[PDB]
Amino acid sequence: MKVLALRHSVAQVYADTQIYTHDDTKDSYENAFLISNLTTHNILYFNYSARTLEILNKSGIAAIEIQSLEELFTLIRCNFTYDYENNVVYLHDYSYYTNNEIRTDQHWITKTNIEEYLLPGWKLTYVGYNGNDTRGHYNFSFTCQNAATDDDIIIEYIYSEALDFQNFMLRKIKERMTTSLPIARLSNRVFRDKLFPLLVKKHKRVVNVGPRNESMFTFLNFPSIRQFSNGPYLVKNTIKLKQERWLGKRVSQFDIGQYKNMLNVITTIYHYYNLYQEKPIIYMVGSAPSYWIYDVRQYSDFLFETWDPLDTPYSSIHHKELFFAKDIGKLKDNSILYIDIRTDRGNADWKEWRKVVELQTISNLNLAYQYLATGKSKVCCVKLTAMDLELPVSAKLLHHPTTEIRSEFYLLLDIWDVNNIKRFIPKGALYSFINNVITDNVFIQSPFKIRTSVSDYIVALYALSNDFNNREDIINLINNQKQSLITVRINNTFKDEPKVGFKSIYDWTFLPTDFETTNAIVTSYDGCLGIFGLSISLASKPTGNNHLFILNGTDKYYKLDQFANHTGISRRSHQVRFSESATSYSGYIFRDLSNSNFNLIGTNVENSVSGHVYNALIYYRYNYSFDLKRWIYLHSVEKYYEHAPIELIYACKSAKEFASLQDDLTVLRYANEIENYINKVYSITYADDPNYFIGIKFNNIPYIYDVKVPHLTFGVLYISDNMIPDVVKIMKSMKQELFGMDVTTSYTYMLSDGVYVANVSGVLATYFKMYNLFYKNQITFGQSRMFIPHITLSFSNNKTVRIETTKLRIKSIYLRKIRGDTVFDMPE
Amino acid sequence: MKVLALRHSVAQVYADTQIYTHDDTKDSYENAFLISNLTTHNILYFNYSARTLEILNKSGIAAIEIQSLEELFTLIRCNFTYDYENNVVYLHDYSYYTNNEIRTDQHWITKTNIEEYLLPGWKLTYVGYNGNDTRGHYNFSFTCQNAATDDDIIIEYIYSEALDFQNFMLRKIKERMTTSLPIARLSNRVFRDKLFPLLVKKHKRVVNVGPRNESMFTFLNFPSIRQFSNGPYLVKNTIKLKQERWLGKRVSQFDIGQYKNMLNVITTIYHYYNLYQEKPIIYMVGSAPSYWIYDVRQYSDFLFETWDPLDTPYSSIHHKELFFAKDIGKLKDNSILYIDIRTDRGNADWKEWRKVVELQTISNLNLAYQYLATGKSKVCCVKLTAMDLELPVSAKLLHHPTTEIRSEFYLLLDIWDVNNIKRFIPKGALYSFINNVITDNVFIQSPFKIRTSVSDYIVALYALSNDFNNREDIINLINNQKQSLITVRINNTFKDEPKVGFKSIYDWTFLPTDFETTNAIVTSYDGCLGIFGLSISLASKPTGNNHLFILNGTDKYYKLDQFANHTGISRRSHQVRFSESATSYSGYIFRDLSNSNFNLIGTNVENSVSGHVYNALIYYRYNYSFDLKRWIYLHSVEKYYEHAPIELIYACKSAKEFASLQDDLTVLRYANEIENYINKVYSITYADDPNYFIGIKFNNIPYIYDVKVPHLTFGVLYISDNMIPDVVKIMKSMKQELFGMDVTTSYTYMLSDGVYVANVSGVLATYFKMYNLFYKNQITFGQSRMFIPHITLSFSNNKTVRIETTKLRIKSIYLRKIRGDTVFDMPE
Ligand SMILES: Nc1nc2c(ncn2[C@@H]2O[C@H](COP(=O)(O)O)[C@@H](O)[C@H]2O)c(=O)[nH]1
Ligand SMILES: Nc1nc2c(ncn2[C@@H]2O[C@H](COP(=O)(O)O)[C@@H](O)[C@H]2O)c(=O)[nH]1
Repeated sequence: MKVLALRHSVAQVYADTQIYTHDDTKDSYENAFLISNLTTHNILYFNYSARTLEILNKSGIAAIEIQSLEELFTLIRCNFTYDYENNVVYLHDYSYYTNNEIRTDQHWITKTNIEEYLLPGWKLTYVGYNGNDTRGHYNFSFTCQNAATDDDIIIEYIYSEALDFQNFMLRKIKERMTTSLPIARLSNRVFRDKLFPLLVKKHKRVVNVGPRNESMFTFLNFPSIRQFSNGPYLVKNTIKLKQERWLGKRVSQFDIGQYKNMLNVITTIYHYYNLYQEKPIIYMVGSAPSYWIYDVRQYSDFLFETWDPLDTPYSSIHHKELFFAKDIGKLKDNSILYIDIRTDRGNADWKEWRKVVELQTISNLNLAYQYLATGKSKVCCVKLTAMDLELPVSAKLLHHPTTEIRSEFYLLLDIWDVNNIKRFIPKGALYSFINNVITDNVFIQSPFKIRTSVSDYIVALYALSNDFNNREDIINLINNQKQSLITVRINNTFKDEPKVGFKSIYDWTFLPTDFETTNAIVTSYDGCLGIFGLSISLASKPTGNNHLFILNGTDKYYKLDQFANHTGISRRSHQVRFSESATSYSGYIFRDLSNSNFNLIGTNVENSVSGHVYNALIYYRYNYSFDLKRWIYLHSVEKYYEHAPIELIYACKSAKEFASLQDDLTVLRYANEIENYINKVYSITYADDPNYFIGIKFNNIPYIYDVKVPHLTFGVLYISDNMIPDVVKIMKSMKQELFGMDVTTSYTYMLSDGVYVANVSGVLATYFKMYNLFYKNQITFGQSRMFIPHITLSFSNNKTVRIETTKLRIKSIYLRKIRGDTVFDMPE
Repeated sequence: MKVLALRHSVAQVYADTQIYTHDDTKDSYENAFLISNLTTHNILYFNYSARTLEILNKSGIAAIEIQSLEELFTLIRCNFTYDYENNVVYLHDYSYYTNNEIRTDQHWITKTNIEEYLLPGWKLTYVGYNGNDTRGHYNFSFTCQNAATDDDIIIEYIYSEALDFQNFMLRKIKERMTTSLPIARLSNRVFRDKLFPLLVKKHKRVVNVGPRNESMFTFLNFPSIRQFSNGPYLVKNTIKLKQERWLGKRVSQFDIGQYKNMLNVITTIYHYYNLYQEKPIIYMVGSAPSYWIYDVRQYSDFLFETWDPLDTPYSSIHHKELFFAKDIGKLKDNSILYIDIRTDRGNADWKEWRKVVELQTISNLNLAYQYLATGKSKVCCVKLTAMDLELPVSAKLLHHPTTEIRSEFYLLLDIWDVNNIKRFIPKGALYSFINNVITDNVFIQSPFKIRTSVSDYIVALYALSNDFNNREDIINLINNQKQSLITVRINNTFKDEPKVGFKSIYDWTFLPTDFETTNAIVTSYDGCLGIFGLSISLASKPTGNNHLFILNGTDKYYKLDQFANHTGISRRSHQVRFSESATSYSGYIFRDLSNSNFNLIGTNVENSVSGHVYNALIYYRYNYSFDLKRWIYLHSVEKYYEHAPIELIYACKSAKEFASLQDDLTVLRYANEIENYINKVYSITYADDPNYFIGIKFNNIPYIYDVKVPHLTFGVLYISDNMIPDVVKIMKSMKQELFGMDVTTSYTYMLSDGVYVANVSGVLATYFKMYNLFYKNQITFGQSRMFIPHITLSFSNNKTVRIETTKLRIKSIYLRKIRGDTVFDMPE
C-alpha cells in the first residue's frame, strides 16, 4: 500500500499512474482507517501527524516520511519492507540488472572463476548481508539499502543437475522480468533476522521447527535454540541400498568446493548445538583458502584454528603449514574437528593413485577416533572415499554437493558413536549413497513431536501444514498451548477444499475458526510484521500461498485497535460498491433483503446493521488480517466502539445467503463457524411470544390514522412479574437518552398486509444500548425478527406518502402488559 | 457373478455371450476360490457339491442350483438377489415393459384415474410387496418373483413439481433403457426386510439413523426400535417466515389425496412409537375410501375404526356413517386420532364458502384439545386451513404433498403440546409454509447424537458420511463401540480426496484403515449380504457409490474363511496378467524388482512372496470386500494357512512403489496405513549386524568353486550367549523338515559384484516357519534385506551356467559364530 507522507508546503501531484491523495485532520485513528480502505497501491498523504503513521506501520502498512522529491521520493517508489523503530528501508528492487550485474551476499563466490561463466559483460559485486553494503549509495532522511540478491540462481543451479550456466541464468533472469515479485519470500529474511534475537531474550528459550538453508546463518549466534527437522541419514540405513560403481558426474562448471566446506562445518555446529547448549572452538585441517569464513563472521564470532600448507586469509590462528597428523592430545575438548586431509592427482595412473586415497581414509578415521577417545563435547566431520570400511552404525553421512561427483562423502561423529557400535559397509553401498542422495539441509536434527509444552516458546513458520502431519495434533498444539508463534495456511479457495498443493505435495488448509484459543491473535503476514516492528509495502493477494499467523500468550491480545485491527476491512467492498459493476447501495440493499426487511430499503443510507462482520466474512480472502474472533470476544466483555449482539447474527445470516447464490461453500462454513461461536461466548434469548412491552407515546402524529392510540412499541420482553422492579431501573437510568434522541418521521409504508405504519428513525442506537443494559441483568428482550421501529396508523392497504423530515417528541414512555388493563411504570 | 450350477448328465455349452465353464473336484473351498477369481459375469458350473455353493452364497456370490433348461435356466439369466436359506430369488428385470405395463406395490394407485394419464395402451397391475404376487407366474425348483417396480416414477413425479405425466414417464422409462441398473439400490429393500426382524430379537433394542421414505412401511410392526432423523418443523419456527397469500398451484394430474392420508397417519404413528414404545389403536374420521389400508396390513396389523358417510372397504369397524363430532369421551386412550373433517365446494361463492372452512377449523381444534385433555398416550393429527389461529408452539406441522395446493396443512399434537404453551400465528405465515415447504419424510424424530453406547445396537446405513457431521465423532462411534452395523463410504477415487459428492452435497470418504476396531468386520455390500443370509448376482464397480460396511461385536469375527474371506481377491489381477496388455509374469517381476531381488526374476514362477496383500492394496477398489486387517490380526495369533511376518512388509513396500509410478496417492496412503499396523499387532526385529548364523553343509556341489567351504547360510541371528540353549531346541525340533525338504540347484548367478553363487530352491517354506518359532520365543532372526538363499562359489564375475535341476542333500546343519573358531550345535 506504501503510504508516502509529503511535506506540507513542498508537495506535488503530477500525471502519475497509481496515485490517490489524502489530507485531513478529523482524527488520527479514523484517518488511518479511511486511508487503509483506499483502493490503489501508492498513496500521497500531504499533511500528517506522526501518530497516523504509527498506526499504519503498526498495522503492517508501510507508511514513511518523505522530505524531498528528486531521489528520496522517486526511488522510494519501488516496493520495500520498513522497520518503523530504527527507520530502515529494505528495498526489493531488481532494477540493478540495468548496470549489468548480479549481486550476492556470500564472499566466497567472488574468488571463483564464475565471471568466465556469466553472460558477456556482466559481473557480481556488493556482497553484504541483506545488502547492508548498499547503504553507501543513498543519502536520505532514513537509512536504506537494497536487499535484493540473486542467491536463488546460484544455489538452485548447484541443486539443479544442469551444467550450462549462461543458459541457466538467462532463463531465471527472464523469470523475474516476467512473473510476480515474491515480496513475501524476500521479507522473511528481514523478519527472521530481528524475530529471534529479541524472542530469545524475552522468553529465555526457543524451539524452531523445520528450518531450511534459508537459515544456514540465522542461528549461528544462538546455541540456546533447539531446532528440529527431518532426521539424518545414518550408516544404519545403507543396508537398504543396492550396490553401484563409480559414476563420474559433473554438474557445476565453476568450482564450489568452498560451499561444501562451508556447509559441512555448519552442519557440524548445529549438531554440537543440538547435543550441548554451548558453542565450540572450530579446528580445521586441509582447508586453506576458506573465503567462506568472512560470511560466518558477519553473524557469529568463532575462533577458527587451521593447519594447512597454503594461505588462509581469514582466521584467528593459522598455526602451521604442516597438516595436523598425530599431535592430537594438544587439542582442547570444547571443540569440533573438521578433517579434509586430501591430495590432488597429477597425471599419475588412477589405478595406482587410488591406493593413496584409500590409506588417507584409514588415517583420517584414526584421527577421528583418537580425537573422540579422551574428552567430552567433541564432534568430528571426516573425509572418506568409497571403499569397504568399518563404520559406526549410529553415525551420520553427508554428501552436500560439490563441483563433480568422484567418489567421496563425509561422515560426522558424536561421543556415543564410538561406544561399542561398529558395522562393516561394502564399497558399492557408498557409491549408491553418493550418486543419488544429495543432502538437502544442514539441519539434520530429529523431528518435532507435535505436542504442547509450557516451558517452550515454539516457533513454526513454514514447517507444519504438510499433509503427513496429523491435523488434530497440530490443531491441539495451537489451541491447548501458550508461548508460541505458529503459522498455518489459509483455505484461500472455494468449495472448502481441506488440502491444497502444487501437484507435488498437498498441505492442510485452515480457516481462522478452527481454533478456540484463549488469548491469541490470528492474523496475516503483514499484521505480524507490525507486531514485531515491521511493515511492508505490498498487500497480500486473495489467492496464492497466504498463511495464517498465530501468536499465543502475548502481551498484545487486549490492544485491539492497534495490532491486527479493523484496518483494511472495507478496501475490497469500496471497489465493488462504486467501481466494479454495481450500485453504491448494493451492500446496503442485500443485507436488509436477506434479513426480512425487504419491504424497506429506503433507510439503508444510515441505520443499517452488520457493518464490520459482513465484510469480514465474504471478503475474508482479502482481510483475514483482521482477526474477527478476537474482535468479538473483547466486546462480549469490555476490555471507542459498541454494537449490539443482535447485529452480529444478521451479519452472519446474510453472508450465508450471499455465499449460497455465489455457492462459496467456504464462507458458508465460515458463517456457520462464527454464529455458533457468537452463541458460545454469550447467549442470546428471545421473547418470541412476550408478556410485556415498552411503549412510547407522542404529542401528535403528522399523518392520517384510524388506530385509536398510535404508539411506538419500542421493544418487547418476557419476564417474571417481580423483575418489574429492576426493569424500571433501566427506563429510569436512560430516561433522557430516550427523551433526548432525535426521533424523526418522514414517510409511511406497508409493514405487512393490513398493517399501514409510519417509519421512525434515529432511535436504534439507544435501542441497541437498551438491549445490552437489559442483557447483562439477564432480562430477555427482543424477538428473532428484526426490530424495525414503526408507528401504527391503520389496518388497511394504502400508498406510501412522503413528507418533509418532521421531528416527533415524547409525551411519555410506558411499560405495558400485553393484553392487560394496567401498567406499573411510565417516565415523563 | 451369478454362478449357475447345472445337472451332471444334462448340461449344454452353446454360442453364448458371457460364459465360462468350470468343473473339478479338487477341494470344496479351493474350487470356490478358483471360481471367484474368474473374469466373466455368468459362469456354468457343471458338476458340483452343495458346500461349494454354500461358500459362494456365504461370500455374497449368488450361486444356485439349476435343474432344467427351457425356463429355469433362460429366465435366471437376468440379475437377481438370492436368499440362500429359504431359496427365494428376487429378480431385478425390467423386461416386463414389453407386455406394456408398469407395476407398483401400493394398492391405492389402482383406484385413481391414472390409466387415463398413462401412454396409450399401457396399464399397471400385479400389486404386491417385493413382487410377492409375481411368484404365481413361474414354476421352478426354487421360489421366485420379480421385485422390480416403478415406484420411482410415480413418487418422484409427486415430488417433481412437473405436471405432464406422459412426458414424465416417457423420460424415465428411457433412462432405465439407457443407463445402468442400480442394483445396490434395489437389493436394499430385500435387505431391510430381513435385516431388522432378526436383529430386534438378537440385540433386544435397536436404533436406526436416517430413515427415509424408502422405509415408510418397514418398521410399522416394530415399536421397540427408536429411529432418529432430521427434526420436525415446529410452529415455533413460523416467526421466521415472510407473509404470503393464497397460491393456487396444481402439480398432479391425478388425485393423490390417498397418499397424504396415508403419510399423515404413518407420521402420526412413528411419532407415537417415539414417545411410547407401544403401538396404538387408530381411529379416523372424514376418510372413507382408504384404499391405502391394504398396503398397511401387508406389514403390520392395526385396528382401524372409521367414521365417515361413505364406503370404507378396508377396516375392522366402520362404526357409523355419521362423522365423529362431539361424542369424544367414548374413545380409548391408547390411540391416535386422525381428523380430516372437511367439505367440498360446489359452485358456491368462494368468498362466502371460505367462512365454512374457517369454522370447521375452529371445531377440528376443539376436537383435538378435548381428545388430549383426559387420557395419556394420545396423539392427534388435525386438518387446518390457513387463517389466524392460536396454536401450540411445540407442535409439529405437516404438508405432505397433495393433488394441488389450495390452503390447507395438517398439525399433529402430543400430550405436552397442550400444557400451557400457546402462540398466535398470522394468516400469511401459514401460506408461506404451505407454498414453499414440502415435507420430505414421515420420520420427523430428533437427530442422533453421535456418541457410543453399550445397550444400543446401532444401525446406520446411509445416514452418516454427510459432510456436516463431525468426522472424528463418527470415527470414534465406529472404533470405541460394540453392538452395531454401520455403513460409510469408501474413498473410491485417486489423489486421496477426503470428501466426495455430486456437486450438490459432499460426503466424508474413508479407507478401511481409519479404524482400530477390536472384533469387527469391515467389508463391502455383497459380503454383508452373505453374513445376513443373502447373495447378489452383480459385482460392485471400482468407482461409483461404494460403501464400507462395519459389523462390530458379532459372532463371526473368528470365522475367517467363511465370510468376508479371500474370495474374489485375484479377479482383477488375472485380467491384467493375461489379457489387458501385459505379460503373465508382470506381477511376478515387479515385486522382486521393488524388493531388491532385481538381479533374479527367473525363480518368480514359484517361491515368490507377497501374495494376498499386494493384490488387496493396489486393487482395493475392486476387492475391499476382503477385510485385509481382519486377515492379519487372526494370523498374528492362531485363531489352513500361514505366511511369515516378513512377507507382508514386502507386499506393502511394493504397493508403494507401484502407486508411486502410477501416482495413486490413495494406495500410497493405504500402504503406509497397513505397514505400521503390521508393526503394531506384532513387532519385527532385525539382526542387521548379527553375531551367529545357521549353516547347512552339503555332500557335493555340482558346480565349479574356489571358496574352500561352500555352504548355505540359511539364516542369521543376534542373540545373547546363553540363549544358545533354547535356540538349539528349534535346531532339534525341526531337524528333519530341513533334512526332508527338497533342496535343489539348477543354475549360477551374480548376487553382487565379486560374489558368484548358486541358487537354492524349495527351502523357503521351512525358512518362513523357522522365523516364526524363533519369533514367539523372542529371538531375533533375519535382516531387513530379502533373504535370497545362495551357495557361494567364487569371488569373481562369471557367466550364468544352467544345469539340469540337480537335487542336493544335507551333510549337516550347524550354528556358527560369526568370526569365531567354534560352534556348539550341529544336527546330523
Ligand atoms: N457503528 C459503526 N459504524 C461504523 C464503524 N466503522 C465504520 N462505520 C460506518 O461505516 C462507514 C464506512 O464508510 P465506507 O468505508 O463504506 O466509505 C462509516 O462512514 C460509518 O458510517 C463502526 O466501527 N461502528
Ligand atoms: N502361500 C500361499 N499361496 C497362495 C495362497 N493362495 C493362492 N496362492 C498361490 O497363488 C496362486 C494363485 O493363482 P492365480 O489365481 O494367480 O491363477 C495359487 O495357485 C497358489 O500358488 C495362499 O493363501 N498362500
